[PDB]
Amino acid sequence: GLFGAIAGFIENAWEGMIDG
Repeated sequence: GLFGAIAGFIENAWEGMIDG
């Protein structure tokens, strides 16, 4: 269930690493 929630974290783990 966590590994599936990561996707939700990508919104921060991504957008963050994207800085934009």
